[PDB]
Amino acid sequence: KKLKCTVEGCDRTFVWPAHFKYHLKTHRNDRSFICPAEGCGKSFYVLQRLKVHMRTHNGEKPFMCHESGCGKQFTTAGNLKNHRRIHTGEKPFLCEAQGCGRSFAEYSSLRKHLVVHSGEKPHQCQVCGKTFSQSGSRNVHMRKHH
DNA sequence: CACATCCCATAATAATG
DNA sequence: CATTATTATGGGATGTG
Ligand SMILES: [Zn+2]
Ligand SMILES: [Zn+2]
Ligand SMILES: [Zn+2]
Ligand SMILES: [Zn+2]
Ligand SMILES: [Zn+2]
Repeated sequence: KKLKCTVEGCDRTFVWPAHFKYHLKTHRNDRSFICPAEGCGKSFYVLQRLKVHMRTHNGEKPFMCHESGCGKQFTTAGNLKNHRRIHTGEKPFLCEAQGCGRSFAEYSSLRKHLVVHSGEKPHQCQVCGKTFSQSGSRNVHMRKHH
């Protein structure tokens, strides 16, 4: 009755043998799929990730928005699915805070919103020490330094 | 500068051939 | 063994107030 990870602090259990094999590779950092483009040298855990990474070198964007007048092209279906919400107005990711009730178009936009309630500032400036809500805010303060 | 917002890319999960 | 699909994740870039 195996398929429980046995590394020291993990205590996780799996269902599919391939997902189990993936998990073990992350513990070992076993990245056997290497990008052959000159000067890149990045590596990945599975062949699928290398194939998607290649689109950063050959410019393929196979997923197109069919909104009239838009025709924008994206490297993953998931990104196109997010983009389409600017034409549909769908905001399916809802803030479950007590009195907020705000919705968002992207899952990650909700993540960046939850720090407004928690009040945390996870992004730090390595020079001065100021603390920022988002990384982009930290970077425009870095452009003020240099 | 704090945000929401739209764009970009990889990690992890899940299931199938 | 292998491939495919979708979600989860999070940084980059920007325009408003
Ligand atoms: Zn583990
Ligand atoms: Zn590469
Ligand atoms: Zn569009
Ligand atoms: Zn909220
Ligand atoms: Zn600073």
